[PDB]
Amino acid sequence: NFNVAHGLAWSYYIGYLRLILPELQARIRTYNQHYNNLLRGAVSQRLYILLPLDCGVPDNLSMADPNIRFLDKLPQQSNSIYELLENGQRAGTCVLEYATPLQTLFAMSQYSQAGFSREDRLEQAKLFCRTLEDILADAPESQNNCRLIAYQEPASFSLSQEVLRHLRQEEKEEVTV
Amino acid sequence: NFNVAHGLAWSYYIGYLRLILPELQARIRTYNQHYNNLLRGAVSQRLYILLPLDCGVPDNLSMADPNIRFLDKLPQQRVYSNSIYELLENGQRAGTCVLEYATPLQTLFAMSQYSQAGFSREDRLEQAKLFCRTLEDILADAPESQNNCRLIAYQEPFSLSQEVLRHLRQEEKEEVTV
Ligand SMILES: Nc1nc2c(ncn2[C@@H]2O[C@@H]3COP(=O)(O)O[C@H]4[C@@H](O)[C@H](n5cnc6c(=O)[nH]c(N)nc65)O[C@@H]4COP(=O)(O)O[C@H]3[C@H]2O)c(=O)[nH]1
Ligand SMILES: [Ca+2]
Ligand SMILES: [Ca+2]
Repeated sequence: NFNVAHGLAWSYYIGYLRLILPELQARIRTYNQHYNNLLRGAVSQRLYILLPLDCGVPDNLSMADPNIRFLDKLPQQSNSIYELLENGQRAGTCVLEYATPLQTLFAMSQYSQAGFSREDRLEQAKLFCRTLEDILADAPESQNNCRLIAYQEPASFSLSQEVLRHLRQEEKEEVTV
Repeated sequence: NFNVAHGLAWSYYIGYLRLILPELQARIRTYNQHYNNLLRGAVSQRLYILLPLDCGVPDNLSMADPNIRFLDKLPQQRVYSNSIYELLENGQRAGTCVLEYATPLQTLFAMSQYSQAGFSREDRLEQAKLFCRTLEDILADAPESQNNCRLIAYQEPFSLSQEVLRHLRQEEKEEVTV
């Protein structure tokens, strides 16, 4: 009984993703048309959503990994395009952001009146990802312009490598079928 | 056993109410100085939160009742938008307060119209009441809550102005009574 993640996932979809995802692919499409000659290649058309299961969302992506560098702004019709580095070389680019409702789960774990433990938090974080994936599976503003990147960090970790893996898998899918 | 309302209430508290509420009474007092000098008025001290159980949230308060009349923006001191309204009886100023709908009810209503949710009007109403109860429970133990906010939950069959005025008057009674 009592899972905050249910409502967090539904509200993130209804009050956010549903609104920005269609036309997100249109600002990336437009961007690619306009700027492909400056851009060595293209930006993935999907929004990449980081879901760290520890619920740790920093104010700047590069703080989590120096191999993730801000590249440019996606013009409106806030979203930033990031470059992913391997040995100082650009290995990929994409629109990246953390799933904001994970900050609620973290804030709750530090709020004592909630009776919400770090153990509860991890469990609700996983539940958030599961519920959100289910929602996006049947949504018209499809999964197809959105990808969930859920990861549990150990106790060294490369977030950029984690993202690069999804990018490379996505391109494989695109060209195989 | 699903219960979207649990997350919505915790989310509304954590990501909004606990942020806005600590500074609320100072922003109101500051405004009250000028409101009192200029018009001999006084804005109540608590954030009034409308929780219609039908989850109907207009983009303009007056549309739900023309006796609820927008007066001003409450000045800052993040960037939070709060509106001060005058409440009217027979064209006369009966009261004044910071007033707004609980935004997460819009999520409940949007879900209602989203067929893939399998979320009916019956679920929506049940979840709206749970949202109210859950939010109440949270605010009971919340430090940012003095109380410096008041929940106005109501099922409709109507005067919203009269519903709110009734709370404003009950609040003033308590203030001068104890
Ligand atoms: N990256 C990103 N994520 C976004 C954005 N907008 C919404 N989200 C995400 O979606 C969650 C739910 O948004 P909601 O439906 O508007 O639900 C909101 C809303 O109902 C209410 N709320 C938040 N801010 C305000 C406000 O300034 N005024 C009022 N009246 N309500 C607010 O509190 C609920 C909880 O807010 P959150 O904790 O912030 O949780 C947000 C946030 O995690 C965005 O522009 N960028
Ligand atoms: Ca092919
Ligand atoms: Ca109504």
